[PDB]
Amino acid sequence: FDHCFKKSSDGFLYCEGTKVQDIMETVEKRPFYLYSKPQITRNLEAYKEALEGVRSVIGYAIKANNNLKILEHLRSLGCGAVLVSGNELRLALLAGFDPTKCIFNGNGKSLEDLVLAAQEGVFVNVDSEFDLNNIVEASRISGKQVNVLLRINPDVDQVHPYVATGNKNSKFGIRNEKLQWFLDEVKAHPKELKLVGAHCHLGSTITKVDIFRDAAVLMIEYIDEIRRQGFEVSYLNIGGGLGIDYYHAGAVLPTPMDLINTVRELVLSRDLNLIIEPGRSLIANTCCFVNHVTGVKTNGTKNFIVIDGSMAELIRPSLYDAYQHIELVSPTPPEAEVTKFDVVGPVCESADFLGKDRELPTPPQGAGLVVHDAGAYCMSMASTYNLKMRPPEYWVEEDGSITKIRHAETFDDHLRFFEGL
Amino acid sequence: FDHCFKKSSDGFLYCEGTKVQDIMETVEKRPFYLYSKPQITRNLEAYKEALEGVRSVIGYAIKANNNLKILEHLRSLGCGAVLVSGNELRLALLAGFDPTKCIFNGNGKSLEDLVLAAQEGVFVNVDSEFDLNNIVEASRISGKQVNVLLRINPDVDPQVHSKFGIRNEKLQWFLDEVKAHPKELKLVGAHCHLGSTITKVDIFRDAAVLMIEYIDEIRRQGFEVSYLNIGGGLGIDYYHAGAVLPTPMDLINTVRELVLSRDLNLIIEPGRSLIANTCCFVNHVTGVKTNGTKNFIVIDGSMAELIRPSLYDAYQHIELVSPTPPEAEVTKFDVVGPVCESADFLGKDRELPTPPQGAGLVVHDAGAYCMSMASTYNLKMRPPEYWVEEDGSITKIRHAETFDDHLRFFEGL
Ligand SMILES: Cc1ncc(COP(=O)(O)O)c(C[NH2+]CCCC[C@H](N)C(=O)O)c1O
Repeated sequence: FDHCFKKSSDGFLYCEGTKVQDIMETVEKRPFYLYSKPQITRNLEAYKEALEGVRSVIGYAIKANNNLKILEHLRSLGCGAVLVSGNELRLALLAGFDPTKCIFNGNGKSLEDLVLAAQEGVFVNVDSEFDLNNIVEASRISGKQVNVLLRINPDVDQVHPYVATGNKNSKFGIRNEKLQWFLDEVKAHPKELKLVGAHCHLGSTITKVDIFRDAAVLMIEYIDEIRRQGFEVSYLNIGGGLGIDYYHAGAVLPTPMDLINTVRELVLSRDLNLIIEPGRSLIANTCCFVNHVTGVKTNGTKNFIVIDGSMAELIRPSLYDAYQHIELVSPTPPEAEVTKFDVVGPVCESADFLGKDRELPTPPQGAGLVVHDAGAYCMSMASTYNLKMRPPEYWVEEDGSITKIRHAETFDDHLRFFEGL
Repeated sequence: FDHCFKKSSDGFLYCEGTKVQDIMETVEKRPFYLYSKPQITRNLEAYKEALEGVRSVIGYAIKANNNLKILEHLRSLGCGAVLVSGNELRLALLAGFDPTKCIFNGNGKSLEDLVLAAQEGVFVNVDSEFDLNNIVEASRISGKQVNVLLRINPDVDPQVHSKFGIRNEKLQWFLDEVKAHPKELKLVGAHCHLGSTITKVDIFRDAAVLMIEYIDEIRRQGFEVSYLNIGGGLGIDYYHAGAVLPTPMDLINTVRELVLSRDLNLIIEPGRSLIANTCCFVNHVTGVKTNGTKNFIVIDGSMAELIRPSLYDAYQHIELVSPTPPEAEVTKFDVVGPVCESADFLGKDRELPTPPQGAGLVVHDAGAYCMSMASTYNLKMRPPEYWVEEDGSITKIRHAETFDDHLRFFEGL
């Protein structure tokens, strides 16, 4: 297993060379998210090495994790920013992203947000007829021409239905039979639009690189037709959606190299800039959600590890029936009875669980427990549900040092919303 | 059909005689949750009326909605508070709630939260052996006796695996463990939780009948038991199909005479039934698109402000706020937000007229487990909250979250 979070022979969990027990003891006894900064570097360098010889933008999907320190680090390594909202663009500019490496996607881009997009000069995809009319009005208000990409549905349908974005009947991209309508409209707005490319995103947790190859071939047919109607196209955006190993049992998964190798010769043969939009595959595997065990109990013949963390800070398992690996931070006295636990949070409800049916040694009270691979769509999807206030974030750097990269939310951060009313 | 949000003859949606269209013009052009403060009042008065002549606590789940102004209004009317965390307890005390009308539930009550619970004189429902030991240690740290209730398990489990019952083997152990800790624990009653949505009043009656036999035996064994906490909500008509639903009167009519015969104080938990149908999530239509077989109304609101339909497969009624132009196509729509995954939907297969851009659209019955679960996914910052008063006036009960709120987490880091 290649992974930044490793259980020594001793039975201690480490993040790089630092013992998680040790960090747990130097921080507030409430849940926290812990990152390896080095694993962030390693994840980008795999894509950068994969894209050698291809003119390319690596678009970090900011939706996956919006920690300002993490954006600042990805941006220093030459990363681009993919953006689904105006606040995401705003954060991308404070992080110091180059606007000509930013791409603004979405199926409901507001006029106020398209105006910011236009004045800053970012790429803007085109998802619908109403989107186009909005991007046109945005250009008028901003007085800047807008580099657009047609987001096109390739009609390519094997992934959780809540993260399937390329399929027939998703809310994403234009109709295929209506491509000509978009090309005619763009040519009718030479002041306001400059068509520079085609965009697709197929979904998330994809583990089958064939679907990227089959997609890229359909996208090159459309770029070839667009080029022949006299449009100057520089860019193909195949998006993100590359999966990672959530199961921690040595599974061999498609690398960034495997993914680029499927479209390398087709892209090079058309002298296209490739835009990739990885979120999960850049950030997910760099991070544990660190909990304390509260107690252990039994309803009839299921068994329960009750932890301080919950669906408030980490909703992915409940929301998608997703597996994230669970294991203890410190070694157990070996007279404990290894049996099958459901791992649940302090909220009394059936959706408040972080994993089901997990063979583990019975933990003592106050024992560290982690959920692995919680760098993506975990903190970013977090609520204050049951007033479990959002956790702090720490990372481990090259030198073995521990730095807080996000203040913990307090109960006072809830009262701020009612001051003076 | 009967509701605080009604379409009139003029084809406009009203909230206690105020047009939602005129409210939308007063507030910022972004999604917002809108409540009828009077429907909150009616819903509570219905329980209060059903509980008259019965010693009782109407226990409101702060879990379902933790707006301070709404907590203070429910407290002003004699409402109790059901708590699942330290912070919810801190907030019940701020909102002026009576600690003799607070109960603290949960499978993971931290030691530190129980200390606060013990200092403040709130009831504690006991979940497990590790919960009891936690409670005793909370007593020794606080220096305060903790009033506790023991679990009773009814017949509800659809799964199928001393003088009580085959499903209540451990209760005697719990009584003896409580008797062994007199300075630290005082048993004051018995709790149990039924299905999330009670449809049949008979399931309440039967749970009550069972727990009264247990409390009789608990009283025979030398304990001073005063309280019966039967947690369970009545159903909400989420389809506005005008269905058959039992009223609070019908429910409490089933236990009234047995509870009076024993002089028990009945703690009911109607949190959902109290706030759910008082509230609309109000949106602006961004635009209408189509992909193959499906049509979409795209709104400004999202799974970031309202995850319930995505997370629980949940139907909530949707309709436009104002009349449509005559030419507008009536046709099936999914209603979706702008967040970049297919989980971001508020409703599916909804026969609506085709809204113009900027048109008001509501998701109904967004009172419970909606704002309380809001996130900042896609940095969609959390919406402000408004209510209509008795007089028809519009008052803000929560400030909108701003981007600088996200930025404050990184200050000096
Ligand atoms: C247009 C667009 N580009 C890139 C991405 C990033 O995808 P990934 O992180 O590389 O997989 C997206 C993302 N979209 C939706 C996926 C939701 C995931 C869900 N919260 C989960 O399973 O946790 C995109 O839309």
